[PDB]
Formats: sequence, structure tokens, C-alpha cells
Amino acid sequence: ERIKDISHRMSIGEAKARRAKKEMVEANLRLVISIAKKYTNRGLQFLDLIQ
DNA sequence: ATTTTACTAACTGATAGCGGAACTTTGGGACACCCACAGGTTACGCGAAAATGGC
Repeated sequence: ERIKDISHRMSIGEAKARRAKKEMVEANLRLVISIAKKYTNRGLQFLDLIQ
């Protein structure tokens, strides 16, 4: 019972942190693009710089 | 008696190994705020076959 409770609490915490981190990343994708716009034509393509 | 040769020991060079310090190399970090791209192009022409549109 105790290990099951600990596992459920840990899984919930990791899921919540992962969701929040995903929200932040999806919000700032546009900042990533704005930064990567300035390093084109240096051997890498635009999408590689974005990733 | 003399000359040629076979045997042996010492020198030397190549080479594998090691030490160690310098040198190259890799991974991490940086906290004012910054938040959607190019990006040249095309005066072809012809025939087929494949994909769309019409009622």
C-alpha cells in the first residue's frame, strides 16, 4: 500500500511538472524562432537551428 | 710458413615501452529585455497520363 501511494504521488507530480514545462516551451517557441533567424546561411538550415 | 676463412664478441641502431608535462579537445554556462521566414521567380514548348471538375 505504501509503495503504491508513493508511486502514485510521484507519478502525479512528474506529470504536473511535465505539463507545466511543456506549456512554457510551447509559449516560447516563437522566441526560439526569433533568435534562430539570425544564424541562417552558416552551414545549417533554418529548421535545424530552430530545433 | 703464409693466406683464407669460420667463429665469436662487442657496437650500434631500431624499436617497443614508459613518464610526464604541454597541448588539443569537449562539455557547461552566461539572468535588463528581446517572442511567427524567407525570397528569388518567370518571356520554354510538346505530348502523355494523371488528377479535378462539370452536370
